[PDB]
Amino acid sequence: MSDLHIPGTQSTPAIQGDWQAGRLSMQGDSYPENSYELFGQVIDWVERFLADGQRPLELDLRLLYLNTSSIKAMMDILDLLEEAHQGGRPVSLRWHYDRRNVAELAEEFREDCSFPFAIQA
Repeated sequence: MSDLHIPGTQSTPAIQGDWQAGRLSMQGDSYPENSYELFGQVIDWVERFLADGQRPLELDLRLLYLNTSSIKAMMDILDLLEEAHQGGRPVSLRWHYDRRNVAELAEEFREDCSFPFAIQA
């Protein structure tokens, strides 16, 4: 029932799981030593949201740099959305990027998802 609220730092992104709205948001860089210490709780929150109802879940991402381990973590998150989508769950995603920076990783992630995935400049 509670929200997920991880304050951002230099090396880890600010993360907001809004439970009432069904929004999961992430902002900043991710290069922690231990990505699953950071992301495990985010993965559980998504599972709990998905187990609970039929309510839509949307991701709104403003991520910049992602280390190897955080890529694997994000894909584990995408996999849960994919599997929920396959079962008829409304899931959507928006990947925001500044174009003075082309968004090749996001396209690689988009290629692995059947649900709506927008890459926005």
